[PDB]
Amino acid sequence: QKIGKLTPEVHPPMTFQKCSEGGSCETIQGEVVVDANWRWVHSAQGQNCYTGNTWNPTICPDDETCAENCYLDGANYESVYGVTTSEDSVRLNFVTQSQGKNIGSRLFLMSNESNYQLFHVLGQEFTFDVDVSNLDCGLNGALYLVSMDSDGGSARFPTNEAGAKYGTGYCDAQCPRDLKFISGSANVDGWIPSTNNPNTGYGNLGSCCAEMDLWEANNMATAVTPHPCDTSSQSVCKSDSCGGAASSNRYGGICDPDGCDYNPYRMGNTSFFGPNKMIDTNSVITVVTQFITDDGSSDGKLTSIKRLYVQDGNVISQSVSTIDGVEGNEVNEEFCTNQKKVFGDEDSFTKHGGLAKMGEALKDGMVLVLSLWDDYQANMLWLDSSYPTTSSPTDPGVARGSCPTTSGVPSKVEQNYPNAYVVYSNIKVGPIDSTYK
Ligand SMILES: *[C@@H]1O[C@H](CO)[C@@H](O)[C@H](O)[C@H]1NC(C)=O
Repeated sequence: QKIGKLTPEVHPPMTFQKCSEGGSCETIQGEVVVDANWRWVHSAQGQNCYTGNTWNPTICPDDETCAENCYLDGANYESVYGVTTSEDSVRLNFVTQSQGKNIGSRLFLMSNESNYQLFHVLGQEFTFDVDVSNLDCGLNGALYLVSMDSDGGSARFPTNEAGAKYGTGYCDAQCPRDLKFISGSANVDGWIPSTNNPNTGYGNLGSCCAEMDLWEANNMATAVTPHPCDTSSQSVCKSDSCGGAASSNRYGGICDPDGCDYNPYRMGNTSFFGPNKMIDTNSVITVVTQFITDDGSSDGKLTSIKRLYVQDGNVISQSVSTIDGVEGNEVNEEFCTNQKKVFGDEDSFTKHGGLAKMGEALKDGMVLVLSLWDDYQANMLWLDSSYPTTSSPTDPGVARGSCPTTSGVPSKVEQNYPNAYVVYSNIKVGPIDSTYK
């Protein structure tokens, strides 16, 4: 993609920490940018190349014809995207009405005005605060990590003039093919619109990389879920060999679309997480995620992922599983293989290399992604309700949270909770036990 400057591209700033020593963690001046797929992509003078769920064929009859003609512009962060930042905090609003309707956002955390901050968390801990008290069911405030190129994949593909500064180069473990630009190219060929999402279609190119979902949550539920791939770093896949949750053939690619997920509710403890629960979603939460390596080293093999929360002067560790026979409260090889078995779920995790392969991704730095969105594909029922709905709520793995099966319908959540928002803050990356104090 080429760059247009009808509106200047000004990143909202946000500080985070690196705890090199203990221990009074020291600041760093980051800045956040929005995924380019949320941006306006217009001709020279001056119409849209892409509208809703499709490309304009007079401007874009193919990848290069399209890419030659199309420009990516600045984002009005507060006005159109409901995105604002202050000190060490960032706010994402669900529905924003300007002169046009926007829904959610996906943001990336930079060091500079040209580079995504890479986080090397292996043998470390990543810690953050978050406010999910304003979210509700059918909504997902995700904070996660993906093996994106630090420069947005501008070096590796010459046709990408925009780079990280304009939020380019996204990938995750779904090998999404709804991205407008992938590996420099415009993703025009074989475009089909999605059957029920008006903001999305699917092209021949998908964008694959390892993804560690530290946090996918609303006030009714949460889940931490590593997704390894065969090729960890950015890779292009083609057509349905991309796999991903977004197709029928989700297990047909190089990435794990399902993950080894830990949902406190799904592992049987339904009093642990919710409004007025042990972990109170009406109050701010500190969430701690430690990545234990083979020999306690930032270059060792990843053996387990641990979860502590800090709320009201209580370091509370992750609720223990209560399902026979899935013991413990931490995602490790033992846990994941058992989890997948007792729940009759396809163990794509182990097939795509389990924790060892995730370790490889984390070893190379990863890019932090902050997002808010609703779910045309599955109505967020897999996060916060009974799933699949056909199944029995009493069968193990089925119940993920309290929400009714009738929740999560995109346009019903957009009418009921358009003003929902998530606030992430207080980001820190330092040695184990050296962030939460
Ligand atoms: C749920 O988890 C909390 C906090 O770990 C624990 O104190 C409580 O006893 C657990 N209860 C059940 C039923 O699992």
